[PDB]
Amino acid sequence: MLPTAEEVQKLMARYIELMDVGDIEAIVQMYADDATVEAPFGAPPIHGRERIAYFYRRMLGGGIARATLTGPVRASHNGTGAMPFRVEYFAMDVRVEMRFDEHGRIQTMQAYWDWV
Repeated sequence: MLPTAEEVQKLMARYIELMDVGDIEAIVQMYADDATVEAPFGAPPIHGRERIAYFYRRMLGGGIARATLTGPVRASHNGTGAMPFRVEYFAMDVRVEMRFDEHGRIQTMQAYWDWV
């Protein structure tokens, strides 16, 4: 019932694809109704699709130039995966961990941030 390591690799690759073109609505679509986003990890957690959109509206909603992987997408056999990327508007480096539910949607996301 959980996404395979291969499905996780395609889901996380799709995430980067949409971040890089500033596709807010399609990113929010990847989240489960009651998902949690901890980005940056340590800041107040974001609960539910409406508030998670505010975060992507805040991150992409004035426009983005590019977002690109800086290493392999790593997937578990447990419906989770991890990938490092760099965003550009200005610049920031991000290490993201995602857990998927049995429907292929993001239940939880943690992003570790680094200043460029």
